[PDB]
Amino acid sequence: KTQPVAVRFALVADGKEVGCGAPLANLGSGRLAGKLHEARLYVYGFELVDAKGKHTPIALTQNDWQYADVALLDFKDARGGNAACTPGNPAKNTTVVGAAPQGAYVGLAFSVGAPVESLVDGKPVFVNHSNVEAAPPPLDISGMAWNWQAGRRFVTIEVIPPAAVIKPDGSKSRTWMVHVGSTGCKGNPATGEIVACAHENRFPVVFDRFDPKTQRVELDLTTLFESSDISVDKGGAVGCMSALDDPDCPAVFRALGLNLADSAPGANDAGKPSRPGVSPIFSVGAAASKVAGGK
Amino acid sequence: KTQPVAVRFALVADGKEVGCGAPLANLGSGRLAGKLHEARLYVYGFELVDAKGKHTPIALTQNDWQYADVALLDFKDARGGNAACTPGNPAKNTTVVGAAPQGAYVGLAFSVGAPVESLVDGKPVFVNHSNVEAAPPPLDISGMAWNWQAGRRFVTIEVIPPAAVIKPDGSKSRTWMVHVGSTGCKGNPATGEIVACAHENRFPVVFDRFDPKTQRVELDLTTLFESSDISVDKGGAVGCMSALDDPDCPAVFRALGLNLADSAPGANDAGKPSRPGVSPIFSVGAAASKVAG
Ligand SMILES: [Ca+2]
Ligand SMILES: [Ca+2]
Ligand SMILES: [Cu+2]
Ligand SMILES: [Cu+2]
Repeated sequence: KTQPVAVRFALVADGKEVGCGAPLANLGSGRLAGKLHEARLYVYGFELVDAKGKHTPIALTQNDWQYADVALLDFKDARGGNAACTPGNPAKNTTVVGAAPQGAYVGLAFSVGAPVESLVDGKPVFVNHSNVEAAPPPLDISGMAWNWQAGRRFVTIEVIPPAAVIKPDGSKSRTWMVHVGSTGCKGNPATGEIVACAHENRFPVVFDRFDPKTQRVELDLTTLFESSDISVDKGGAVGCMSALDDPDCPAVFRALGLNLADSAPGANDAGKPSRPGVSPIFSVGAAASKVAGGK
Repeated sequence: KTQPVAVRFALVADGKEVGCGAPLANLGSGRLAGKLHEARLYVYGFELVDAKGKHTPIALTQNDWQYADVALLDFKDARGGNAACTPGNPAKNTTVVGAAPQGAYVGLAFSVGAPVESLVDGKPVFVNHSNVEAAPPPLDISGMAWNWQAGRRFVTIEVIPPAAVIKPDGSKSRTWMVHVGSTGCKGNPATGEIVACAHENRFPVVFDRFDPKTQRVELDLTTLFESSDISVDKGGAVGCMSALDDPDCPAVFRALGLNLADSAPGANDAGKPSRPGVSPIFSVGAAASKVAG
C-alpha cells in the first residue's frame, strides 16, 4: 500500500551548504561575515505530485520532530559549537520522513508555517495557537513561541554580524532576527475565546520536478538577507518580526514571497503569497543519491 | 592497569530531579514556576580520594565534551522542548567519563570553572582565555564565551520567569541569567599580551564520601536562586554576571560559595572560595532517582 518518503532540506548561503557551526559568507547587502545563531521553521502539508498533476499527501511519521502533518526543521547542531555539520555532530533535524501510497511521482508540494489546526485520528487539534506548554512535540518549543494569540514564530532565522546591529536610537544589539508569524491576531485563546488573524503569513512551495532520492530542498540565506543591511535595524524589532510598520520586513517578506501589507489599495492580500507556490528563498538542489550503489 | 570512571551529574530544583524541559518549581525568592533556558558549566581537575586521603587524578576521555582535563556539562535536551529527560531525548552531556589507576576509593574532588591552562601531551595550552573561534571542543561554544580577556563565562545558568524580568528603568528582558567568570582581568591575549585576573571565581568541590557507581553530583537550582527575586533585576546586567557592583550578584555568589568582593577590608580574598571545598549548590544524591538527595 505505502512506500517510505524522505524529503531532505538543506541550508545554503553564498552558494555553499551551511548549518551547524559553519560560517556564513557575504551576508546581506553589505556582504558581511556572519555567524548562524538559529535556523528553525515549521513545515506542513507535504504532498507528492504525479505526472498527471494530482497531489498525494505524505503521511508523516509521528515522532518528536513531527506531529500530525507538521514537521519542525532545525539546522543547528545540538552542541552549539563552531564546527560545520558532521555525522557525529549533525544538524538536529533536516529531513521530513513519512509514507505515501505506492506509485511513481515526479513533483513535490509543501507549505511553510504552522497551520491553525491539523487532524489526528480524524479529529482536529489547534496547532499554531496552541499552548507551547501543553502542545505535544514538536509544538512544545517555547523558543519558537510568541504567545497563543500571536501564534508561533514558525520561521526563526537569526544571524550574528561581525560588528553587531545598530538600532535607530543608536543602541547596539547582537543578533539580526527574522521571525515570521501571523499578525493582526484578535481574540485570546488563553481566555478560552476564538482567535482570527488578518495576516496568516503561511505560504506553499511547489516543485514540479523533484526526485527525493537525488535532490533536496535548499533554503538560501543569501536570498533571504539580500536587500537587508544586517548591521543596521531601521525601526521596530531588531531585524524583522512580521510587523507591517517595521521598515526591515518588506525586503524579507519579498525574499519569502509574501505580501507584507496589501500590494495594491483594496488588494486584500496582506499576509498571503505574492506568487503562490513560488518563494525566492526555496529552490531545488542536487543531493547525495539515495539510490543504493553496488560494489 | 586502569579502571573506567563515570561521574554522574544531575540538576535538581525543589527537591525534584530536573533538566531538559522539566519545569522548575518554586524558583527564586518569589517562589515562581520558572522554565530552564540554559544550564551549562565547565568542570576540571577531577580526582578520586581514598580512605587515607590521597588524591588520584582521573584522566578524561578526549571527545567533543572533554578536552585536556576540562569537561563541559549541559543539562538541556537537544530538542529544546517542554518534556523531562527521557532515554530517547536526554540531556546533552551530564556524565564526566575517563579512567583512573585501579584502587579502592571513597571520595571525589573536582573544581568548577575553566582553568587558565591545562596539559595536553605534557605541554600547556591556554583554556579559559583561548579563542572561542579557534579552540577545540568543548571550548568552541560562543554561548559560553565573553571575550578572551574576560575569559569564558564558565557557569551559564539561565531561567525564564512566568512574566518577563523587569529592569530598574521598567524595560523587560526574558531571562534571568547567572554568568560566572573571572573579572578584573587586565591585558589582552588577542594581541599577544599576558592576562591576569583579580577575581578568578573558580572553586573546588570535595565530597569525602562519593561512590560513582551508586551516587551522583547534584546541582541545586533552588539554593542558587533562593535569595534572588527572578521577576526583577536590581541593576547592572539582567541577573548576575559576576560584576562586583551588580546588586544581584551577592546572593548568587553566596550560593556558589565564592567571595564576590573582599570579605573584609584587607582580606584579599575576592573571587576566592568562601570555604574551600564546599559550595552550597553542590551535594551528593542517589544516582538512579527522581528526587534530589
Ligand atoms: Ca526592524
Ligand atoms: Ca543585575
Ligand atoms: Cu520575535
Ligand atoms: Cu553575561
